[PDB]
Amino acid sequence: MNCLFCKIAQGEIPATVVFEDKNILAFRDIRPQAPTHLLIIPKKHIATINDVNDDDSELLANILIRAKKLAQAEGLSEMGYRLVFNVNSGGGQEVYHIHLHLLGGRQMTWPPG
Amino acid sequence: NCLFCKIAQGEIPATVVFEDKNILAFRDIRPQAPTHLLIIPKKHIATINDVNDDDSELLANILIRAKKLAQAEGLSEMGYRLVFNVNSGGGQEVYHIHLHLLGGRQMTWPPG
Ligand SMILES: [Cl-]
Ligand SMILES: [Cl-]
Ligand SMILES: [Cl-]
Ligand SMILES: [Cl-]
Ligand SMILES: [Zn+2]
Ligand SMILES: [Zn+2]
Repeated sequence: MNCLFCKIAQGEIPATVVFEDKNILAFRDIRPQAPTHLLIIPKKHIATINDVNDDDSELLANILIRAKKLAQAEGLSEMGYRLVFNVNSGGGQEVYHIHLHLLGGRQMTWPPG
Repeated sequence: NCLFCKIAQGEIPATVVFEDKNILAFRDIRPQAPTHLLIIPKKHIATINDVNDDDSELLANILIRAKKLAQAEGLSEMGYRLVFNVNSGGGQEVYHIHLHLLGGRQMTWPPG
């Protein structure tokens, strides 16, 4: 209830949508941590990676595949980019709807937080 | 000439934590967190930029295996972070795809 990303996926909160298909939505993170910072989400509400079982694992892989296609469309792939899933508070997750971060447009450094 | 192919096939030793016909997971020798695992396909794919839709089964296997390794390591609730570096600007140095699993401390923002 009151999931921010479900609200975005339902058109109830403004966002810059860069990709949509029947299952997946991608949009800009409002607090970008790199010159381009995108989020790729399932439209289905799944709280954390720990809640992805075998029946949602193809969807999760397809989020990753869409992120790599989107990185090309957005001009990030030639220089390079980083993909991040955060899981729970110790992993940095704040919104409890799974999201893949796509960060690029500068050199990404090590460690990754 | 691929370091991770050699590890996958047993030609170079590693601290292996999981192996099946498709995947190998091992401890990073320069760990950036108390838990720092690398999960690789045995199949050689050079970079995430080369992924195709026929990789969905293997990529799902890698991601689910990461979830399961996080559980066995004690990180499911404490929290953890999964990272792919893609090409030089993403921090990739070895051109065989590898998923980083990091946890056992607070992971911070930005993620590098
Ligand atoms: Cl796209
Ligand atoms: Cl085996
Ligand atoms: Cl597989
Ligand atoms: Cl395991
Ligand atoms: Zn949601
Ligand atoms: Zn290889």
